[PDB]
Amino acid sequence: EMNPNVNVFVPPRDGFKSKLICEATNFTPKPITVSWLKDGKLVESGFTTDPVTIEQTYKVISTLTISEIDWLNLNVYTCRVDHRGLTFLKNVSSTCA
Amino acid sequence: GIPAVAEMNPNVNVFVPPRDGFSGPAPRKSKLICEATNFTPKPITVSWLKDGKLVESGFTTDPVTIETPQTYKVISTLTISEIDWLNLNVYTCRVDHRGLTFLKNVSSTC
Repeated sequence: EMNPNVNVFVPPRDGFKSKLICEATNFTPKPITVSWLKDGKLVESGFTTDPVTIEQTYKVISTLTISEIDWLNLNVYTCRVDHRGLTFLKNVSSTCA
Repeated sequence: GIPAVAEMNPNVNVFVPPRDGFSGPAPRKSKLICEATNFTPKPITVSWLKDGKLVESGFTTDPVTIETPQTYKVISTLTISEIDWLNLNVYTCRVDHRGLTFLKNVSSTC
């Protein structure tokens, strides 16, 4: 068993709606889930998760639509990944504040 | 062959590591993700530049995929070094579509 790396990629330092992209990589076996939180609260809509692909290990990406003003206002976003009975949380926010 | 019915330019966006986005043993690495969207016809080329120089390794461009005039999307992922990122190197996703070039540039600076 290999648990995923969980990384989130964010809009540029010098500005943009846009997306947060959560990637879970280097995992096996296949079953995995991805969800999102915003300021610690469940996100109910506005994200899509792509088909899992082979990189044997696998990769999946999920994309959350976000607004620029919420990003600049230092809202904290979390990608939640579940794999093999573990839960992983990766938090991100705007660097330029 | 079946002809494409429309001509639409790509939108190009790049996604970057957050400030705590570098991992693994030193020297640490991360990634940039380029996405080109909303284009047709399907053929497209993605290239990466670092300070204007073509990057010839360390990236993977996924197959172009479908997203009413059908449009397409492509994702490319470049491995980057923390040292280069913090040295303020400028990275460019260069997208060529139907003879036109569209760039998106990023760096670590605020």
